[PDB]
Amino acid sequence: TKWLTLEVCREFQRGTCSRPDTECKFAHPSKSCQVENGRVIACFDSLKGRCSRENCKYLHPPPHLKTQLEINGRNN
Ligand SMILES: [Zn+2]
Ligand SMILES: [Zn+2]
Repeated sequence: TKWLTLEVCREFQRGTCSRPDTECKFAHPSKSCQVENGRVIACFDSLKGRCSRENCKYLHPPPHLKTQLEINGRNN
């Protein structure tokens, strides 16, 4: 679903964002992530902390982006 999609950090994605993952407002994909230009898809199962993949294809977000996905997934 589109539930899970996040705007990627245009700076990170070109090697130049100097913000902790946990203080930047956009996603920083572990370099194995499926990024559809601008958008990564968040890990449904990681949210419930229930992911178990070593190298994931769907981003495991930091806290703030996780609650921002909880908010987004309360909006029917
Ligand atoms: Zn950034
Ligand atoms: Zn995962």
